[PDB]
Amino acid sequence: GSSGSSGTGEKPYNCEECGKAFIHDSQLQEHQRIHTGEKPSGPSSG
Ligand SMILES: [Zn+2]
Repeated sequence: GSSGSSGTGEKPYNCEECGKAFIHDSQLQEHQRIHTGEKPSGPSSG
């Protein structure tokens, strides 16, 4: 698993709750909201 060896795979933002990268803040924030609330039935893994 290269795990980011060479290429284009980086973002100034990232979710330390699920593992989703974001190019901008507004984007990430608009997502982190899903965690603050009551997570659905599925992503309840890690
Ligand atoms: Zn997340």
